[PDB]
Amino acid sequence: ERPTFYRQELNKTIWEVPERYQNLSPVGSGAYGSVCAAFDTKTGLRVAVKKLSRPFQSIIHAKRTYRELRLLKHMKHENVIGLLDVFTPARSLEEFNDVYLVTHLMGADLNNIVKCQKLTDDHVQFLIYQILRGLKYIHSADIIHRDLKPSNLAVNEDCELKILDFGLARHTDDEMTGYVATRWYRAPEIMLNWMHYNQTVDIWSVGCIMAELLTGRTLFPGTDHIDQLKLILRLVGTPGAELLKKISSESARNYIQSLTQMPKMNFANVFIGANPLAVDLLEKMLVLDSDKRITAAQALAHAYFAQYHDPDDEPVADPYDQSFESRDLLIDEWKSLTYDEVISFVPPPLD
Ligand SMILES: O=C(Nc1ccc2[nH]ccc2c1)c1cc(F)cc(N2CCOCC2)c1
Repeated sequence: ERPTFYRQELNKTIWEVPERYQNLSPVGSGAYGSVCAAFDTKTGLRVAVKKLSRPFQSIIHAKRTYRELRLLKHMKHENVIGLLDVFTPARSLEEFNDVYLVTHLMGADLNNIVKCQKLTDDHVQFLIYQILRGLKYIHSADIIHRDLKPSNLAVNEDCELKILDFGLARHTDDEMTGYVATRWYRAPEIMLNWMHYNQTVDIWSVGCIMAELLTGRTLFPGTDHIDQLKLILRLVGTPGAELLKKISSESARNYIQSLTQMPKMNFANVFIGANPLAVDLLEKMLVLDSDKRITAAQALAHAYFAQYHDPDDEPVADPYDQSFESRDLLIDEWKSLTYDEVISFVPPPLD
């Protein structure tokens, strides 16, 4: 029942994988892992194999590893990354030190789509529809992406889309600093730590992405946190008393009140020539008060998507138990939980 593994050194890294995976070829690497393209001879699929780097070197790392495996095993939706396989060459918990994750080989992301091709309004409709379809699904499980951006959206030749999270980087203060795409899609409340955030942080991101699909340009390309906030407030207007109240931070609240008050702009005069239905949806997503933003489920029933909307084919997720997130365990306990999840993995059906 345990497959045969073979060894191979690729870019100073040892890969021990089941024989089914052939033609391994380095594709990427970072702080959390190294990635190879391969051909899965069992399924006929081109796949990406990610070897996690030092998955159990600290408590934080071990919990992270467990978290990713739990999320990936849970997500089963056409518009979200699916786990094809997970394995370890280890024959026992005692020798368990490496975890490999397998998924469909991406190809293009939305970033190279928007930069390299012309998108009609029909393409924008279809692409955003699919992001929202996936978000309805993850949000139904109380899973928040928090880092939706074009580089995290995979798109095939037929314009079919999946949501993933590549973040092999640790998301430090420095990488959020300056003129960086890493921050341009982030909701203002998380960018500035205004308050406890909710799942409509992801809807803000969708609005930023949709705007960029329509114009071909970044909506809020700030040169730093403050410059970006000024771009935002210029479009959407400065907050009123009602939203200010909700900003828990006192200093953050005092800074906002130092700003000259600005009204919401006319979106038809920003997104010149866009479908009026697209403009209306943008106005409902790019709302400063996260309590008042449209949700994924509400947006799927918006008239902009009339061509694609099918309420019998917009499924929700099975319940996802996240109690582990509030739990403090030792490295070896997180490691043993992870090992159990590796061993118990069951592959999805073929077709
Ligand atoms: O995409 C992810 N992992 C990933 C990336 C590239 C890979 N190559 C081979 C395996 C592999 C795994 C990923 C990880 C997560 F922790 C959460 C989410 N989700 C996505 C859906 O929204 C919630 C966050 C996606």
